[PDB]
Amino acid sequence: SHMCDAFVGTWKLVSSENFDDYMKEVGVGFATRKVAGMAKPNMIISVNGDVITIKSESTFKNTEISFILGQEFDEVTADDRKVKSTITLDGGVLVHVQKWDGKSTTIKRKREDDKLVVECVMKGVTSTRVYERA
Ligand SMILES: Cn1c(-c2ccccc2)c([C@H]2CC[C@@H](C(=O)O)CC2)c2ccccc21
Repeated sequence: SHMCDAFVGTWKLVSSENFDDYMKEVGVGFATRKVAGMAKPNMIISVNGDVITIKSESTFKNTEISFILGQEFDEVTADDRKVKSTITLDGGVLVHVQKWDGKSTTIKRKREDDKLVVECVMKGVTSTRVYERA
């Protein structure tokens, strides 16, 4: 269906701003924050029919999620939270909401020029992570 054509590919992290503070707000502990904050992951996005797969590969952790838009799934996050996740496409932005322990955080993925921009928001704390094509 050409769903998510502009997101598909292999992307590498180039910059990460306010990410330690975002992780602190989420509740991530000191040692995980330091090591995860140092990671320079490769994000690999693929689509096969209705199923979207997002992989993240780095020295910190290798993760993989597969999902259908709008259809909740149970995720173990890279920081070891057990969350209920829903990913939707809203006006061309991939919107990932994670719910756990009466808390919520939203991770948005946007295509801007030749970049993929990731915005993570927890209450009033935002972090921006910019990816380029690998
Ligand atoms: C540890 N860590 C990572 C992370 C950090 C490094 C490697 C893997 C996961 C993320 C996300 C992963 C999705 C997205 C991204 O892929 O950049 C934005 C950050 C994240 C979000 C909340 C808390 C801790 C978190």
